[PDB]
Amino acid sequence: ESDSVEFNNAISYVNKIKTRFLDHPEIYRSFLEILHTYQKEQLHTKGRPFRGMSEEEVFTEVANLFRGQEDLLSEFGQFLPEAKR
Repeated sequence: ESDSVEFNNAISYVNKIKTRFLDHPEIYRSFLEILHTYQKEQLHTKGRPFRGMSEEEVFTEVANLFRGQEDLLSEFGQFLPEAKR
């Protein structure tokens, strides 16, 4: 992974977010907190052994984060476990 093509899809997604919410730094960060929280769910080392945040409720805040940016909400399906789709 010198050239991370899959990562570039992720980066384009993120860079676009950066720009699209360039005037609104909080939204960028609100999303980051979801993905950060999402990671604490995916790992077994977490606050409490429980299945916290399910993908659909994850997507809920993410869709809510970028309400109006359907592109981002659609590319998120590629950033997510594509194997499910």
